[PDB]
Amino acid sequence: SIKTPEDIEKMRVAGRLAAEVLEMIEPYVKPGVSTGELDRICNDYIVNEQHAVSACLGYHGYPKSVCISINEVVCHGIPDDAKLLKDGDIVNIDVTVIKDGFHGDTSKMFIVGKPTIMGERLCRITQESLYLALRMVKPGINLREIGAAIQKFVEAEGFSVVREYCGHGIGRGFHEEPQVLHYDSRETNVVLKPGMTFTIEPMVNAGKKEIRTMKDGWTVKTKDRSLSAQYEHTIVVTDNGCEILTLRKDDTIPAIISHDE
Ligand SMILES: CCc1ccsc1-c1ccc(O)c(O)c1
Ligand SMILES: [Mn+2]
Ligand SMILES: [Mn+2]
Repeated sequence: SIKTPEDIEKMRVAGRLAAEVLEMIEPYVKPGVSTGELDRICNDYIVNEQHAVSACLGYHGYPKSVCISINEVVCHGIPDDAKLLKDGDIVNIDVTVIKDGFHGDTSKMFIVGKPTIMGERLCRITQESLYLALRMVKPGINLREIGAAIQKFVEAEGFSVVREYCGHGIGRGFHEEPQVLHYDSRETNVVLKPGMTFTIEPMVNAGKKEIRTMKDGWTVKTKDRSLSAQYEHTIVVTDNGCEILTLRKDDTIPAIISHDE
């Protein structure tokens, strides 16, 4: 629950490595590349260069090192050597690294080639829904307020939030308490405290919120075939706000968010 300064430092390291996988893979995300190849590149980098390990491989039996979800695929897309990226594709790459016992959990959207109207819009709105949630994190606030704020913002755009999946406490365990819902729920009642580490990872559907799992047991798609986007950051709650542990160079939000004067 409450991380020690030394545990937080390990989180900073693990968080940076996860972020750097996403920075590293960027130039490869182009038309013609396979999702299977992107997965190999990520894994080779995590293992051989970061001297770390993917938390995703073998987790609940997951066959790959990273999750790669395209378009109407909501989450848990399986990297496949035959799956080639096309122009106009929106693509999420979700990475979780373990280094020195601690987890770093992050994802971003890439748009392949020329962005379509919906693609640009959904990805922009999804990141912003994460950003506004990030700006709310500080001691004393309830997670319900944060969930409600994401949902309100997303829905005001005419989009929907996926219910089945949520952010989560993170540390030595991939998934720890608390659950971080991206919508208002009567069972959410968690007051944020300094030292808490968790993820915020809104999945946003252009259309309806309902999802469907494929016959592979893994691939989750929107039920109405609409586009779906996701961004994720791992954070630590500080005394006066939060620090984003998985911040990248392409992030347009500061690493340290303070509400003190
Ligand atoms: C793909 C690994 C996996 C299996 C069941 S849930 C899950 C997963 C994937 C990405 C995440 O960010 C996460 O918190 C969990
Ligand atoms: Mn993730
Ligand atoms: Mn996660």
